[PDB]
Amino acid sequence: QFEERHLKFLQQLGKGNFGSVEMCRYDPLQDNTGEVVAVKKLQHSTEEHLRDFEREIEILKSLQHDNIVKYKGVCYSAGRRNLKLIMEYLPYGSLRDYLQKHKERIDHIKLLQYTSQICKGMEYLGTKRYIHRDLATRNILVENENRVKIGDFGLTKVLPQDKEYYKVKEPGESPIFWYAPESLTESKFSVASDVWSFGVVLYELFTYIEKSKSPPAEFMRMIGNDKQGQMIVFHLIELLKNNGRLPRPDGCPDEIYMIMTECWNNNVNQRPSFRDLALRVDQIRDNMA
Ligand SMILES: CCS(=O)(=O)N1CC(CC#N)(n2cc(-c3ncnc4[nH]ccc34)cn2)C1
Repeated sequence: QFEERHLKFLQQLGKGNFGSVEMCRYDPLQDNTGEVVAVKKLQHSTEEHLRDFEREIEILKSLQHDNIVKYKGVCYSAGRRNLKLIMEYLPYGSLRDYLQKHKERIDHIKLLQYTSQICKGMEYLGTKRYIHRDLATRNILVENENRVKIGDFGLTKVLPQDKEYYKVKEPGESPIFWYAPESLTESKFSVASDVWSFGVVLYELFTYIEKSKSPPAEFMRMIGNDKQGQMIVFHLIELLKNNGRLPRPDGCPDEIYMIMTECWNNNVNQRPSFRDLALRVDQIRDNMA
């Protein structure tokens, strides 16, 4: 539904290997009245990455929720080459950058509002049997000061109809410091591993994205900054197997840290549900108010 000739590039909003997102104006009348949109494209579009991208687009189109970024459409040139995903543009960028840049004005009650919205989005995913696999504040977007949305679904998988986990090992770097132990050891991803990652997101929020307090920084100190290459993963596994954990962030109340530590249960089946997480967070919010 979008013609590429009418997409006007404004700036880059994000870039990894395999993908990037741009701020563009969609201006079919060419009179500078069109709306600004976000445009995701692949960076090294192998056929495998293209099939994954088409599945990612279908997943996002199937999702309709206040805390999930809105699908708008697709754009392609020359037959169907250089597929692009069109999404609503959210003006405050990623929650990671937003929180870092406005930490002095964002209090704990606001952090818990964001936490509750992220839980509701994840519960919605879970009802569709979708496993996100990449939950992190860098993949959460800020629509306004009172509303956040899960913003990227590049790694999201649909569970088989007969199993409660999905096994996958992607070649390349993996956000291992957000991964549940069974995801590190067995490449097993589930609603429960998303819950483990959600605990890491909650940690991130209460660190306010302070430099040396990031999960990678804290875990690398705990295993020794000398560890190199593959040993990193091995040592992380051993650390988590012995119940090594990220510390309580400065100023974090004990009850919030306790939500984190319960998400970080080595026993997959004893981690809370996203509905229970939302319930506990919302009760704490109400107590604070
Ligand atoms: C895999 C690296 S990436 O470039 O594809 N990636 C997605 C990313 C993280 C998230 N979410 N990103 C999205 C935006 C963004 N900003 C403003 N409005 C928006 N609408 C839809 C996306 C969006 C900014 N960064 C950075």
